[PDB]
Amino acid sequence: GTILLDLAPEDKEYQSVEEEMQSTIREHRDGGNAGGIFNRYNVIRIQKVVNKKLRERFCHRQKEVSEENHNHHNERMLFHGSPFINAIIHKGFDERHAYIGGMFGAGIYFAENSSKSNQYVYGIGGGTGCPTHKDRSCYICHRQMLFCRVTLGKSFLQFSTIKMAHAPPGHHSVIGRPAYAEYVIYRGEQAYPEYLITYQIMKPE
Ligand SMILES: Cc1cccc2c(=O)[nH]c(-c3ccc(CN4CCC(N(C)C)CC4)cc3)cc12
Ligand SMILES: [Zn+2]
Repeated sequence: GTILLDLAPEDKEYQSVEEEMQSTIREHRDGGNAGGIFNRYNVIRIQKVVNKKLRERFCHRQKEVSEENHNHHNERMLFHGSPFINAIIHKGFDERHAYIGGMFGAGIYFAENSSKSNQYVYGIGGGTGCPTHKDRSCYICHRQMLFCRVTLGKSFLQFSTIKMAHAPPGHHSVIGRPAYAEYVIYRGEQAYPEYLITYQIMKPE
């Protein structure tokens, strides 16, 4: 069982999570075709995810990664947008659902920028938009994304669009660069869905 703990907007933990969410919005070449047209979000609530078994898989895998990377797990807080968010908070990240069409191959993707993860809340290319109004730029429906603990360990920095089924020897993750940085992991137990964020994209005035 998963427990969702509501963080209060007065909490420094909440202020930190939203600040990171708001401050990392940037412009995309698709002119917001996938995620929608916005300059800001409207944060409805932020919740801490608590699952005893998913923390066991994650903490077990950190120990393994640090032994292979000189007592350093190189953990980063990264965004994740998925049409599978409900299955992640209950059963965890699963590499059997890796993004086949990814630039850096069949792995699990994470963004530094909330704007990039927002383009995947409804699927690849914004899917067919929100389930109610079939709108990729819907300002009514409450969207969701995760702010995750990601054990990167030894990252392999990639620049070319080279499809990899697994990380290169000695490495635990792949960082791809050219408009923004993409973080790829090949093991589901290398991310923990720390925060579940419920928000809306805002129609500019
Ligand atoms: C590219 C990228 C960069 C940075 C951040 C992100 C991010 O937040 N999410 C994703 C993302 C998430 C979920 C899905 C949907 N899956 C794909 C696999 C699929 N197959 C096996 C049938 C089933 C639906 C596709 C992409 C990509 C991404
Ligand atoms: Zn809608």
